[PDB]
Amino acid sequence: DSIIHIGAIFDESAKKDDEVFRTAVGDLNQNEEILQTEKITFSVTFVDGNNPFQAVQEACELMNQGILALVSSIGCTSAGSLQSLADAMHIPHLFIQRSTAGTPRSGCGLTRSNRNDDYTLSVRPPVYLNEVILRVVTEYAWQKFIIFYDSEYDIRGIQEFLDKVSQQGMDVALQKVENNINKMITTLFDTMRIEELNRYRDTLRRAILVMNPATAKSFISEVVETNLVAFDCHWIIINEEINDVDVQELVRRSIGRLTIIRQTFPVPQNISQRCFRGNHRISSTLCDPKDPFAQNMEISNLYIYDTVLLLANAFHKKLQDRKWHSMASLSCIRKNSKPWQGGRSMLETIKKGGVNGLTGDLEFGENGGNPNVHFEILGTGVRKLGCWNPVTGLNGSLGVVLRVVTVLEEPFVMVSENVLGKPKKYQGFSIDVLDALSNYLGFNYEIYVAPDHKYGSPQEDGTWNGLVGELVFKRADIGISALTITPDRENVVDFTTRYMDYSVGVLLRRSIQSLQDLSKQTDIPYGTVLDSAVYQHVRMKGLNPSMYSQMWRMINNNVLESQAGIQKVKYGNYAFVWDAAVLEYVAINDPDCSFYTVGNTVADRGYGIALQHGSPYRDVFSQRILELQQSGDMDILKHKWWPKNGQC
Amino acid sequence: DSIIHIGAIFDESAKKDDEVFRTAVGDLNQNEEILQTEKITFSVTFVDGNNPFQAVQEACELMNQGILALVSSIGCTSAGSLQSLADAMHIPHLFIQRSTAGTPRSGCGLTRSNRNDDYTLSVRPPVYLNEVILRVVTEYAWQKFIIFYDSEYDIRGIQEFLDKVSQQGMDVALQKVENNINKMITTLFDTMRIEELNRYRDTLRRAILVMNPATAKSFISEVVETNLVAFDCHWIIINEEINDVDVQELVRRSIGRLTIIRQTFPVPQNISQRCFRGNHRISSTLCDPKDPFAQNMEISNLYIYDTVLLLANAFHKKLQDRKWHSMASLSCIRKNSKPWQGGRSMLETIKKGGVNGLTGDLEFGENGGNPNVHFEILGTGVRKLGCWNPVTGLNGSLGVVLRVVTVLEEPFVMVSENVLGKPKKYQGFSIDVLDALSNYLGFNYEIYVAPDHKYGSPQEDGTWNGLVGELVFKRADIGISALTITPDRENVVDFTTRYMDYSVGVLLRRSIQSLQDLSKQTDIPYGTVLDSAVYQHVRMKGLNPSMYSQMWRMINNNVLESQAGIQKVKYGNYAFVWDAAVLEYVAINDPDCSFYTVGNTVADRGYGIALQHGSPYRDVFSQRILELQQSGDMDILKHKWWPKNGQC
Repeated sequence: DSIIHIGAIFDESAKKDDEVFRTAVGDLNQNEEILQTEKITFSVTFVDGNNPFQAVQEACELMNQGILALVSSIGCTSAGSLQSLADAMHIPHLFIQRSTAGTPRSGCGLTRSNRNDDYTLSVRPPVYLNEVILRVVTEYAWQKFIIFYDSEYDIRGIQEFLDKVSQQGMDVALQKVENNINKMITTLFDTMRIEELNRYRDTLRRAILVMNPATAKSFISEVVETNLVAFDCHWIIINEEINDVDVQELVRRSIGRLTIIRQTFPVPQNISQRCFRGNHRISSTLCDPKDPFAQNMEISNLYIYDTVLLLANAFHKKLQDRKWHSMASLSCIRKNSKPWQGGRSMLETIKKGGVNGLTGDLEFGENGGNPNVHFEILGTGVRKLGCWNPVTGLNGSLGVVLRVVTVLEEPFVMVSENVLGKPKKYQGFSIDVLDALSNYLGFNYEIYVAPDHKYGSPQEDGTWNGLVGELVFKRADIGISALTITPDRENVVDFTTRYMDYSVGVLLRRSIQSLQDLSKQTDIPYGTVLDSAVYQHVRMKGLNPSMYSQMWRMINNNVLESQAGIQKVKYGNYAFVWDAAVLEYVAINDPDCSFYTVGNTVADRGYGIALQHGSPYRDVFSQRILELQQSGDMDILKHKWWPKNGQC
Repeated sequence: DSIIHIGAIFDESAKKDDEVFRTAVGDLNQNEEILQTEKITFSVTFVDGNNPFQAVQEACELMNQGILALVSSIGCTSAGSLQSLADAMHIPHLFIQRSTAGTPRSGCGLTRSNRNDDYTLSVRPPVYLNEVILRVVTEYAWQKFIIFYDSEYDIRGIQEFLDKVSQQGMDVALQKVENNINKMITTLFDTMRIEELNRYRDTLRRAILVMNPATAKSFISEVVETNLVAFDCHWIIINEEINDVDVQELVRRSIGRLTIIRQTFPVPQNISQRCFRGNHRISSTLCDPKDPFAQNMEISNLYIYDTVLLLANAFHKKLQDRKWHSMASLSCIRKNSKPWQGGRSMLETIKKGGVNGLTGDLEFGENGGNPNVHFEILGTGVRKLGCWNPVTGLNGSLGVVLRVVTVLEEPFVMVSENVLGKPKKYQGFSIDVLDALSNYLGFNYEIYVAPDHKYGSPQEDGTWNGLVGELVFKRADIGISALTITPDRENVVDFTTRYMDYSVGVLLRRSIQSLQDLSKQTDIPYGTVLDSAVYQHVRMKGLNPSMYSQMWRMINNNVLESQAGIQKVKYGNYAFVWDAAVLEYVAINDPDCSFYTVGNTVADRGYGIALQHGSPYRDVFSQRILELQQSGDMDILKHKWWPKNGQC
């Protein structure tokens, strides 16, 4: 004989809320401490969340069955109808808001009729998206950015945030991400001229993604493939429901800096205390983070569980104090439709209840809404940067001299000053990268050139020469130059991150437009320094498995050493293969502007900073090189010596 | 015996929809051509638009009464419940959307369950606000603007427009106008620094008001009083329901350029054809634009009228073809709830109906929505600039030599060049205003100075001297100088618009901060040119009814003529009263930067352009002077000679 019967109305896509609803029911019927001798029965109905009248009709049939409370897991479309019906029939309505397809939640904005008592309790906490996103952009001190939302977001969710940022003078644009992304980026190309397009690419340097993880994944991958974003972009993704499978896929798909903000549930750490809240035992499928279901649980599943646990404890108190109110068979829209007599007392019991659950500590304020909410902050691998909750706000914030061996190369390392009676000064891109590390890390340095001016080749003795050899023999601490990171060099010295990509380019005389064009004509013969790295590099590619075979066939007579190639293209018919960045500087700073550079191969290797093997600074230097890249300052220093302004 | 019974559900603030509903009922019962022998009865219910369950419950009681169709005049809050209920009971639902407090309409975004037939007909046309506002900003070629909406607008109404403008690279900010405006502008002052504030004032030069006329009136008056906007601002107000009383109050309260876009109803012009649509006679209170009620009719009142007229014609056809379907007593949420058998045929009849009404031609498309909508475009007095409708789109778009007499005055009219063997050239602010008129109007001119260098004083003979006298004797056509518009001069010559305000200022030597400070101390004695205009002007104010009395008491010994005042302040203790704009130029272009100017009285009179009495160009010249003011180009020319950059 059942005296406890609860109601459930579910949107059709809430199958997981039903499964956890039933399992929470079974778990409480096994708990002998709560409702020791009385069983809980239920009536579950699935309805179309887009039909508020269907939701009412099926809710009345549950009330006609006779229930103590109505739990609904449905969207804001039918929440207005279920909130006002509950007030009319005096049935406690534990409302769990579901967003469509995992999109970010927006407050229902219900402006519900306050003439009558509010019989609806919002189990889920308030949507603080505008508050959290405001703290993040204030910490990062953003001033111009664009906010993306998918086709399912309710932008009134940011109607306060758009006012706060407009009070603070920020250039904030919005933009819906269509359900057809490939067409959308393709569409942008037609509307905007080439001159206009750069502003969009520049704006996307700081963007905020308010969208479900699915569109977050596709939209990040789509822009990266179309190279609208670069290694300096900083995107913020915020959504309440973003599981770890999405986090790894977002980080794997994205370049640059990415900040993720999602809701977290403060739950015990111990393995024993993970499936126990006091003496209550939880089914392993929901509390064990090593079970596949628990990892695939929706956030709504957690609040469905803690709802039933709170209902049982609200029922347990009412029986103990002997103030119980039996269910009634209520009728809607009848001549004698009468409210549930015991609704008002049942409501006051539930509203003052509190439980420990999967969501954490569930409780209700005086307004009838759950006040507990916690967001974690992730950042790029990926790691936790801090916490946020609406009570504590934001938590977790978001010179020794070293021997430097160089090799002269314009514009990386050059002699800027050499006046009789003064110490030798240097300048260049490699020097500027060294100064930024010296300026931030707070180390000083003394720079000397390799005795033979060589980058370094392995000798038969087993001792390296050139710049690398100096670091082998501990004659220097750091090696700064146009040094490409090679496997051989990594064996003897330890490298940091690449601070720029090294490509093989060709110098032409004022018709060729690429190495491909270069590798198929014979009007202009071409070569590169004999037996040098670039000589071998074009050879090794040609020999083993479609231009490197036709490039090696030609160079293999037409070869030369050192600068002679630059002059050969100047006063002769010849295309010079060499480092593209060195050639690029040559063609830019040509006193007669007689050259242009093509090529720019896919960069197998890139420039690096070598330290003597086992250096304790490699890790920290790699950090600051990464930061200058992911902040764009490299693009400031690259423009100093490689300006595309138009001198030539 | 009644066989025609219709239903009505109204939001409580739809009293005017009920009154016109009943009067439309009486008007059709008098029409002997339509429903010749059968009367129409009705059941009207007023409900809270914020309670969708109350709307259903009271709708079921109307269906239980037995009705052929349900007309509802309510907001989108309860429209979802009434659209799906109608589909379930097969009751044709003529839905009229009401916005809250006259705020701009937004589409209900209902994503209504399409599994079943849609028994709801939207009597009101679709919301084309994003389309109309996009055409207006494209015509005006705006590139940076801010969009204001009141607390009642549903910004998803502009979710497409924000994407189109972001595709087009425009700097578009949004900003809700709080219901407390005085606090809001006061609040802005605290948040933003003085340097930041100018950007907001500069952005408001082009703003769009998407709000009800009430907040439009207060918000325009509030910014003008706080001088956040100036004579060059261009604001666009768009709303579907903006009656003429609002239009005149908006124009009276606003400065600058104002464009108003509102819905218009193409109705016959003739007095006879205003209250007749074929043989149908309309009550005078609704069709007569000279009746006070008809002028105070809501837009929803017009669609309530044409709804009943369409229902009667839909009923008239069904009786004539002998296909009628009698009403049924239907029950909601019952064991045997059954749909109205005759609903499907009644729906198809209504959907293919068409009537001439107050709204114009009412008809329905295949989607079940009214396709007819027309917007008019007003602009500043106020006049109609064009029309817009979604089918035709936008309609209505949005050198003889003259003798010029001048008077030398820096920096208005100055000799720029006077080299032996060349004609005399001139420069200055007054000249630049003349060149802009000569450049646009396409007239040429020859400039000569008044023989005596005088602006002009009335002689005893009755013949003016100076610059005015030349225009009296038709010796010149236009008078360009630092000429203030005086009543005496208006008597003999005709003036155009003021192209700048003339104020009385004081020159000080590097402590006084205003004429008020100036008019209360005696440490520094002060005067202005004897018996000149400024001498009299300070006198006349002092004599009749609090500083002009203390100013006249002092100057009344300390007076001087021409430049002597400037030198007196330079090499002596003395404050010089004179034209503030002439003094301002003097203090700016001081070779030793020894002066500053205070004062800037309220300008009773301002500079003007005089023409010989009865000139046919005064009107057109006044136009181009107005345009340069209301476009800001005067602020470009004023800065040429009065730059606040900081030379001194």
